Amino acid sequence: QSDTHIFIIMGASGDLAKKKIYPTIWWLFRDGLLPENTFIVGYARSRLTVADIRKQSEPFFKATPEEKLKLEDFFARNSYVAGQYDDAASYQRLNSHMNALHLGSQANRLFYLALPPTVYEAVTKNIHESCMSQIGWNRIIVEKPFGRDLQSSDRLSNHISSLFREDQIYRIDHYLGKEMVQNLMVLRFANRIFGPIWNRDNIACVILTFKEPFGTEGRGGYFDEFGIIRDVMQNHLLQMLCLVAMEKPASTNSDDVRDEKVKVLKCISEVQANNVVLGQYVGNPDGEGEATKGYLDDPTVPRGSTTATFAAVVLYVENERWDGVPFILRCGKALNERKAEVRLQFHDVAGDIFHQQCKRNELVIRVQPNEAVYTKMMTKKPGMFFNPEESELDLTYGNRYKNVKLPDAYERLILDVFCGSQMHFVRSDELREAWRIFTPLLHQIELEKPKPIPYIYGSRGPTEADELMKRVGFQYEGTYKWVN
Amino acid sequence: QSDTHIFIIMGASGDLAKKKIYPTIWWLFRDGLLPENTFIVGYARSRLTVADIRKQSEPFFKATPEEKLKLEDFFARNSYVAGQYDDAASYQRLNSHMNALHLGSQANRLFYLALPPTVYEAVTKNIHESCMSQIGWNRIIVEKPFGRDLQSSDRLSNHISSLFREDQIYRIDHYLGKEMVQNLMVLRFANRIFGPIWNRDNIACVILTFKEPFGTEGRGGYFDEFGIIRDVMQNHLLQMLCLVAMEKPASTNSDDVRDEKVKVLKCISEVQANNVVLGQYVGNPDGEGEATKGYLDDPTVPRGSTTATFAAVVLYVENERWDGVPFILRCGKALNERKAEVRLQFHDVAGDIFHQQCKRNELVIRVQPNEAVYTKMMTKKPGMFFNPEESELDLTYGNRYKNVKLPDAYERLILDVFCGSQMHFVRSDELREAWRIFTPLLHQIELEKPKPIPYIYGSRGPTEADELMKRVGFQYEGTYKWVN
Ligand SMILES: NC(=O)c1ccc[n+]([C@@H]2O[C@H](COP(=O)([O-])OP(=O)(O)OC[C@H]3O[C@@H](n4cnc5c(N)ncnc54)[C@H](OP(=O)(O)O)[C@@H]3O)[C@@H](O)[C@H]2O)c1
Ligand SMILES: NC(=O)c1ccc[n+]([C@@H]2O[C@H](COP(=O)([O-])OP(=O)(O)OC[C@H]3O[C@@H](n4cnc5c(N)ncnc54)[C@H](OP(=O)(O)O)[C@@H]3O)[C@@H](O)[C@H]2O)c1
Repeated sequence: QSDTHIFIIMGASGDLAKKKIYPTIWWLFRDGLLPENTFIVGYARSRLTVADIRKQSEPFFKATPEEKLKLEDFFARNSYVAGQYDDAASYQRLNSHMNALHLGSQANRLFYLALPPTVYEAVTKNIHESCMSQIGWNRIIVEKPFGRDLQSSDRLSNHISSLFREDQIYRIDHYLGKEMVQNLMVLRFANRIFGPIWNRDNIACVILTFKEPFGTEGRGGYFDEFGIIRDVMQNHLLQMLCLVAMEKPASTNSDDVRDEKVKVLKCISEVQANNVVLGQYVGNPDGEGEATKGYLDDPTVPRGSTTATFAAVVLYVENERWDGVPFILRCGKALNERKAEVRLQFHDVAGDIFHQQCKRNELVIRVQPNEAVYTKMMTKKPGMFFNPEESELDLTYGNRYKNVKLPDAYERLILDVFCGSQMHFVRSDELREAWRIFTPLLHQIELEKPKPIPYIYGSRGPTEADELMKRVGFQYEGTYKWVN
Repeated sequence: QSDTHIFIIMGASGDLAKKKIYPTIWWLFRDGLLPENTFIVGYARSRLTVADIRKQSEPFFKATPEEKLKLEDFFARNSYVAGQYDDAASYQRLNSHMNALHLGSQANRLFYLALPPTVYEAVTKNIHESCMSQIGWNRIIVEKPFGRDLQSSDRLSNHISSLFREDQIYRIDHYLGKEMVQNLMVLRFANRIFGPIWNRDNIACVILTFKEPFGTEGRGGYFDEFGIIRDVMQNHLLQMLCLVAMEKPASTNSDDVRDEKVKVLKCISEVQANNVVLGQYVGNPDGEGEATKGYLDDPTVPRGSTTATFAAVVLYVENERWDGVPFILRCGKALNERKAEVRLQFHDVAGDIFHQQCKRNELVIRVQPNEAVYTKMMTKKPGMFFNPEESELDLTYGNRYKNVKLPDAYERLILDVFCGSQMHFVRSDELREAWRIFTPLLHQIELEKPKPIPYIYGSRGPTEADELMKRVGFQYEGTYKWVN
């Protein structure tokens, strides 16, 4: 558009703004993806100047000697306004400043809330009362945490919704912005090969995985407040579940897609402790650097802490497509690898004519690292053999899509907020559903404080997780050898 | 087994025996696949000796300096008997010779008929009356041609069946012996991912392909007698159709599999000339060697010959699984490439939510060259794109199964004849069905002698073939770019 656009970084002083948001909008700017008439305004308490932000931020850019773009053009379109987060005059200074930009009164306004959540109500209120364009649209971008249980999430959401329409709320889950997570819809609904099999007649279980090989790395005090399931499971993994489980939406329109995701969530009952295994990492006596230290060997972590760093959990979607099909959600810190992944384990072929030599098919979408889709499969053993054996059909983006830059999540999503696309952004009802499922578990843990199961830095986590997966009907072999 | 085995090469003097069969049984011998107590007897008119066969044949072996195996051991187990193909005494000499081998009277007998078909009745009769073990099994291996129309195929089959049980008849189609052709059953019936889609609700058409880039190469007189459809279409391609179309058999047992193949064939009506395009190659004025010469520029080919070197033909299987689904059979000589292939083109996804940007899925099993299975597919365009585009999931045996020797068809099949496995061998009823489908077409051509459509050496054949495929509902794009 020819419309002017104002991207306000609320909290421009802090680390997220310095190392993520300023770089991200830079890169968007750099690549000709923003509107031409775009201005960046930072707002934080410190008495900063555009020079002080350039010095903070441009070591985090792709600083290249082609920097006319960077040359003030990007920074010339930057300004800064100092201000307190619940001082009304401050927001008049801000609004007034925005107004004095080129067509500032007309411009579309996009407020990035790069702030801690203890200030989200104040900032939000103040924006509403004093800083809203009266002509252009007004969009707010909010980061996790969105509450820490139902009731607290409800507080925040009822506040925001009183001030802003759903039209205006862009809650980011950086997961919706990943290449492979966006691909799920295309994989499923642009292809007949998948789809007729995408149901309980064919699938024995869905595994949704998120693994990190690093522990907590000095920041354990921060993590200890919420733990792994609040961290990763109620947001990222449950999102993947939704995209997997979704009925086909009426259209790609943002709210036809999101009302399929909530629809699924509504068929999932509160998770019971029968279906949970919790883990906390201890260090490896035979390890290297950080890997020697357990969760409790952070001096930032309170002594006797019970917080879990690993959780496997089994959910069920009580509907026609999925009745009975366990959805295993599996995540953790200080594990054997970095990986996030969707796997379908299909049922045994009916009426076996090979002689218990078949192995269940699997469909694997590996979100990270090394973006790949493959199906684990049966072929006839190459050569003089009459036997089936395990093989696969592969799409690996590394090799096929060799010269294709994949954007970072924040590049994609922030672009979506300019283009007005809420598809990849957690809706209010979605967020309620998410909290409903996990809240009574969460409180059970807070109350009764169960000892999580010990596992070694770099292991696959507690063995009890595997027994849970096996008990709901996952089958692990030993037999699938991959090469290349 | 410890049982003695006698492999008789009827026609040991000729080129097939010299360059295929002697080498093939050698290689089997060499690799420890035959029984220990195996003897090879050659039978032909010429007054030859084992020395004369060694000199003929061992340039066609993998002559390696590890040749104890070759050292007479292989040749020490060779003998030769001269004889006429309908002289009774000759078959007494032969039978008597077999008898004087170690446990020759007990031994299992396996007669390879490496002879021209003008002698198949004589040889067969003579074997039956004078050369059958009375203790061990007796198996005959017969090569195409099996007749040239129904009535002629019936003659031969009624002859053979009067003498031999079906138990005893191993009609070779070297196609059933290829790696990928054997794989079809495993691909289909060892995997849930395929299979629920393996039907008319999901498939728009099946393409069965067999292409050669060489013309006729001086041997056109031989080819001119039968033409392309007798050559390739009624055997190899119709076999692939059967393996594709087959209901799931009750067991891998040889005759539960073959009675699925005939079952399909029985739902296919005689092909009409509406559904046929015929081609004959002319040479390329802008070509290289042989490729400059048209079919008629062989002096071996009779002037004004009408024989077709290319044929596309559309068949239908009138049953529950396949009603309406065209099965396009496409083959030819002097084409753009060597290839044999199975392709399923799936229907459009129902209720499109992308915007006519989807392309039909395809499942490709490439039998030769470069044994591969892949599915052509839709993924989201990598990067900042919301669009689907064409991609694929690949199994390429070249890369995955890098160090795996694939045997030649004749190695596999002849081994099957020792192990007593008829699965990969054309049954009598099958062969009747095959002739029924094509015979009235064949005779129509013999009678009315239509001018085949000209196409250039190295082209994809006549463009009218593409119009036929498009008219029955194949859709070709232009858009699928593969790399690697
Ligand atoms: N080009 C490519 O991208 C490509 C294609 C095909 C295969 N590969 C590689 O080949 C390897 C094997 O493939 P795969 O992971 O799909 O097959 P796999 O080894 O069969 O993994 C199956 C799953 O079993 C789980 N599991 C449950 N109970 C288990 C137990 N008791 N013991 C062990 N594992 C148990 C594993 O958890 P974990 O997640 O904790 O292991 C894993 O998710 C991987 O490293 C993969 O990256 C790469
Ligand atoms: N690793 C691997 O093995 C691997 C994997 C994927 C792709 N590839 C390669 O990628 C290339 C493209 O793949 P593909 O052949 O499956 O896709 P394609 O180019 O879409 O071929 C589709 C089919 O369209 C037929 N056709 C019908 N009407 C046509 C018309 N008017 N113009 C052109 N073609 C028409 C072609 O006949 P023809 O058979 O005469 O061409 C062919 O069978 C191939 O060379 C393939 O070997 C290799």
